[PDB]
Amino acid sequence: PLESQYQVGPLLGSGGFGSVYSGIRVSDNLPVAIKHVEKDRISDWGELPNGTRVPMEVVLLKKVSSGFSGVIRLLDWFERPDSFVLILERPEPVQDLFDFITERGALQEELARSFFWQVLEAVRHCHNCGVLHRDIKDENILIDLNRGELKLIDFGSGALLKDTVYTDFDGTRVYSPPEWIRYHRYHGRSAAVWSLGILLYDMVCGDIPFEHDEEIIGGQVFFRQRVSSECQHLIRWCLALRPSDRPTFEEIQNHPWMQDVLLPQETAEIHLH
Repeated sequence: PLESQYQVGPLLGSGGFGSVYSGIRVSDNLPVAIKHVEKDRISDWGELPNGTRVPMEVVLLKKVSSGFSGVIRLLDWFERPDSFVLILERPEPVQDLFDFITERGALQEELARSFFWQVLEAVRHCHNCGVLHRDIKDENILIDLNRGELKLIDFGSGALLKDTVYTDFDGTRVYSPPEWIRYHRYHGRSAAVWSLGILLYDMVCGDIPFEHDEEIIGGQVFFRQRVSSECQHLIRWCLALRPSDRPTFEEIQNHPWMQDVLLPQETAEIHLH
C-alpha cells in the first residue's frame, strides 16, 4: 500500500506535470518526491512488458532508471482509481536550475561548463536508453547543492527515441526549435541540441535568448552579458537554423569551450558550498 510505505511531506509544487510532494520512505528514511497526476490529464499512454497500461512517463522512466546517472530515478509507482502516483529520488539539499539562475543571475562560465557538461552526459544516457526527453530546460534540472550533481526531471513530454520525424510536441515553446515553429516537424537529436543551445545561453546570460516565434525562426543571437568567444561560438552552433548544421553531442563535448570541466564535487566546493 502507498501511504503505509511513504510518509508524505509538503507540496513542492504543481503544474502541467501534476502535483509533487516531498516525502520519505519509512523503511529507511530515504528522501523521495511523490508525483500525483490525474488519469484524465494524461495524454500519452504506453505499456510495461507484462502489458499493463501505464502512462508513457513510467515507460520512459523505467528505461532510464537502470544504473547510476544524471537522471532522477523512478523508485516505484502506484495506480489509483483516478490517478497515478510516482515515487522518485529526491536529492537533499536541492534547488532547481531556474530557481538557481533567478536567484543568482548569469553563471560564471566554469560553473556553466560543469553544469552543461553534466546535462550532456545525462541526455546521452537517455538517448542510449532509447528515450528522448523533449523538455530540457532550467526548470527540469535539479542541483544537488552538496554533491554538485545535476539530475534531469519530468519525462511527461518525452517519447521513445526514433530516427523518423516527430510531428507532435507539448514541451516548452521558447525552448522549441525553429523547424517546429514553422513546419510542425523536427527530428529528435537535432531538436535536443537546439534546446541545449537555449539552455547554455540561459546559463551564461541569466535568461533565454528568444521570447517570440519571430525571434526563434530568425535565430539571431544577441549577447546581453559578457560571454567568451568560445562559448558564444558553441551557442550559435547549437542554435543553427538548419538542424543539419547543428553539432552532434560528440561535437559539443569536443568543443574547445567544453575542455577541462570540473568534477561535480569540486564544482560544489568552489561554487555551491
